[PDB]
Amino acid sequence: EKFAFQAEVNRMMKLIINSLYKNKEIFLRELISNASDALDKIRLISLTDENALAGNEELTVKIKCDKEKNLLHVTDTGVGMTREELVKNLGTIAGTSEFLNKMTESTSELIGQFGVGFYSAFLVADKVIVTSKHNNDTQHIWESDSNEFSVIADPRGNTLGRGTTITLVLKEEASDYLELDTIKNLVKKYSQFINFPIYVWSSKTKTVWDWELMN
Repeated sequence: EKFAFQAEVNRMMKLIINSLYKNKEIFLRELISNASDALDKIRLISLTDENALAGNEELTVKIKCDKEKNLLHVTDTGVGMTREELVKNLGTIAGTSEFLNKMTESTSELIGQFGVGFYSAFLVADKVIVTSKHNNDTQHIWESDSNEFSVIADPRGNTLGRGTTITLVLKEEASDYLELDTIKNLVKKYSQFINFPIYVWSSKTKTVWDWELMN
């Protein structure tokens, strides 16, 4: 169940971390971008497969703060990941050498172009948890504090239907990203041109809670 990161992923985590410590908010842009690609992937698959969306029929991103547990959740109903793709897509790296040299020698935009911005989550988080349900597997949980990771079968079963939740246990100094209005604010900036509905779990007025559409 325990796994080691590949060597180049450890360097990438260090490069990403020590060049973007001044622009930490970019992690939420990269999580929204990753959510959108996964929605695109399942939508393409649904073009040729009648039952692609049966595990869950919406195509959304849902964002939820838990200030009392110190947690931020980003959930998409895209393609999701099998247990094997959790191990490989998150712990390894399939021209990577060229591109860790391109970053050592703005770095903000070209981590977007290689699709490795997932790792920016460690700028604001002490632990990262990925819960994922793919059509060809059971729900699994991937968990890491960057020093190792483990993949386990989710004992709660298939609660996602299909897709992925990223959970971040944020560092103490990142508690500003628990505040409901900063989250809504950053979600606007980084979702203006995403082609899927993106919601924040918010408050309105008696205080009531519901999904508030963002894009």
